[PDB]
Amino acid sequence: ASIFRCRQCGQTISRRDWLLPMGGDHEHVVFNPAGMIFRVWCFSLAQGLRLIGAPSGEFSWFKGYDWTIALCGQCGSHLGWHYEGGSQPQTFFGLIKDRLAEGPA
Ligand SMILES: O=C1CC[C@H](N2C(=O)c3ccccc3C2=O)C(=O)N1
Ligand SMILES: [Zn+2]
Repeated sequence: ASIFRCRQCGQTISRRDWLLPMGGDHEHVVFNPAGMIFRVWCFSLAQGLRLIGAPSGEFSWFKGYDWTIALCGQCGSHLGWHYEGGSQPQTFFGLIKDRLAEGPA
């Protein structure tokens, strides 16, 4: 139980070791404007994604941060968001926990 892969395809995405307490917890439960609930795990680092477009501050769940959609770079599944433009840290990834699979390295 050390690496996180895309649930839909198996692409390598992140690692347990890279979880990031933001505001004291790596886990944040949030809703978007369409009411969808997301159980977001914050990671300092991730790979295997494709970050789409340019950042936006609109509706940001994390104060001082702008976001880009993060798709699985292999299959296109929406795995979460990349956050930037903030402070301590400047950047991080917020990934949707139930869209990843955890397993051995
Ligand atoms: O921090 C974030 C990331 C993006 C997220 N978001 C969405 O999930 C979404 C769906 C549809 C229209 C607009 C949005 C939006 O801003 C959101 O609500 N906040
Ligand atoms: Zn995938």
